Amino acid sequence: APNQALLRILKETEFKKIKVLGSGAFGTVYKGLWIPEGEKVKIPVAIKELREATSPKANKEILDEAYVMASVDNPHVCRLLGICLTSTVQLIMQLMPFGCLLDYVREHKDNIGSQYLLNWCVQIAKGMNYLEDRRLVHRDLAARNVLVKTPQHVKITDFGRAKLVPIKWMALESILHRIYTHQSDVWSYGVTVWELMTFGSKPYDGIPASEISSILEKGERLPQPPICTIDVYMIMVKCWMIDADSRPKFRELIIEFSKMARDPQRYLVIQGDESNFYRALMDEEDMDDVVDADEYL
Ligand SMILES: O=C(Nc1cccc(Oc2ccc(Nc3ncnc4ccn(CCOCCO)c34)cc2Cl)c1)NC1CCCCC1
Repeated sequence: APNQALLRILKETEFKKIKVLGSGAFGTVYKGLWIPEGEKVKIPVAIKELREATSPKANKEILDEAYVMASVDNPHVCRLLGICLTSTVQLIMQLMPFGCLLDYVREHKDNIGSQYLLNWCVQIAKGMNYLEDRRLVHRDLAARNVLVKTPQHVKITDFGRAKLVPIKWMALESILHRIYTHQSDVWSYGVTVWELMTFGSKPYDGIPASEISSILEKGERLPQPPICTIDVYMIMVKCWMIDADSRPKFRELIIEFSKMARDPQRYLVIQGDESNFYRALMDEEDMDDVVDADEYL
């Protein structure tokens, strides 16, 4: 019953980190180029440099986690290309050339049609469903954690620890009791959808973060986006039910949004219905022999 995922273990001098992209709970993400030695190719990558393990046991478990990442294989979830076994271990993935979905929707709010919005809702759901099938809880699904490979193709990234705060994305039970499950991921998925449908509005803006639990327990939720019919909005609301087992399963969300993506005009009302990150690749870097990690592998 074998697992023949290939783990590449690479020296860091085969990479040039161009710039920092961001930081999170487990360390720092760079934009870089993989230039495998004795070749004529520069491959666009992201490199996450993990902070130092605080104990021998936790250092070991970085490798268990990398074991899990290298076996993740779905078109809508990021895929480990390799690691560098420096004292602080580096994770190498393919660069998604359009950056994160949150920035993409904000910039292009006048040029995104119902078809694209609904499709992304589908693909993200396919990615979460895959992660559920693998028993992996994401814990931080939000639009900033969805990446745009092409406008027609998005991936979930930065999923949580395999073996175990964004308050305004968290299920009620996660806020109160620190319970994270696939059904709490469904809650966050609903918020991610709301972000997309508002072209990147900040959820519960103005409401302090320390009032969120109280607001939720009292029955308040994110308001209907202007472009949403009550049909799409009801799917969101169902993800935000206090009873976790009453929420849609991701596999149901794949179906619902796929149905809607047949007649997107029925479901989203956008006028004239019928990347800053990309441009930085065009400008802020040497671009001679660049080639996708698709072509090379
Ligand atoms: O660390 C993990 N898990 C984990 C799981 C998956 C990925 C992952 O690493 C990455 C995460 C995010 C990104 N980013 C991007 N990738 C690609 N193209 C772009 C373009 C803009 N970005 C930046 C915007 O990305 C949005 C997210 O910030 C990109 C890159 C990498 Cl390599 C770490 N588990 C630890 C648990 C505790 C013990 C140690 C392991």
